[PDB]
Amino acid sequence: MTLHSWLDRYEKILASRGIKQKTLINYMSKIKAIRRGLPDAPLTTKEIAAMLNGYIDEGKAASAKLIRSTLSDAFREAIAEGHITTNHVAATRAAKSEVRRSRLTADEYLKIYQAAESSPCWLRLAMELAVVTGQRVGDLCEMKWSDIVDGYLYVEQSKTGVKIAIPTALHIDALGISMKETLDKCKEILGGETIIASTRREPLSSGTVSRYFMRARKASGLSFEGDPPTFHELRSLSARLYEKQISDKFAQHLLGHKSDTMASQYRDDRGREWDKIEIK
DNA sequence: CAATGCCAACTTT
DNA sequence: TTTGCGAAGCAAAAAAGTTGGCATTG
Repeated sequence: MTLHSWLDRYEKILASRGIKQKTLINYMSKIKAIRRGLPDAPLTTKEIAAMLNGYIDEGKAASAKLIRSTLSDAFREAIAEGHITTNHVAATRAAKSEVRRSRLTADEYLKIYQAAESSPCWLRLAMELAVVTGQRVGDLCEMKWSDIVDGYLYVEQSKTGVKIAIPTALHIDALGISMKETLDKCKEILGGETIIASTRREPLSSGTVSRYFMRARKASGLSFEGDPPTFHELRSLSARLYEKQISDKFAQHLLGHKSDTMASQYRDDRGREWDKIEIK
């Protein structure tokens, strides 16, 4: 067939698998990129690497590696239904990508927290909850008061299905955060069905929280190496503090893994220990 | 205005 | 992260999070 017409067949395939909405979207976007990037011909290995290197060229290595993967799978499916016989993607180079996002430190957190003094109250409250519970923003915006029962905040992580009970008697010492104290302030000051509500006592979207955290960051005027820290970085911050304040085991469970494997990268400092000397 | 949601195109977990 | 394939560790699969730009409405 033609690449395009086959991409259409491939996505209908993908539409199955049991994939979640967001996942499908991620895949669709990689397929849409392939379109713009390649002709409609039938059959190119160099034609393919031409596209990929075009991404690695402008520093979008992550995308390159993700596209390459999707292209290759589309090809294996084509070879299966018998349309092609060679996976000209296999003969291509798997691009190397390193996380550019820098980790956030306890001190940096305090500065962003102050800089957030110019933001709605839910921001700072969202920041405290994020660090004391080590949960993903996506879940934090789901927490309803009905989820708290007898000193425990029940959480069924959306991304993994993992189910955990977080004790409210919790608190982070290095930062002076008491979960019960934070929760109270959340009930009073915000007052919504969700523990994290908007100015209009309505449910917030992870996207917004992220975004306001980002504003406050710039507002703090802090400098970072590589891509700046984002709201998700509080998850890792949470882990790394709790590791020291309690134990690696504890931090693992709080974060929530299926594996029961204490591998974890949230515990990694990713160089923040090192102090790169300026040059005033 | 300013707070928010939505679509998109990237990067992370 | 989690799974997969091969049996130690990366590559790939699945499902987020990040944030600019446009549009909407208190």
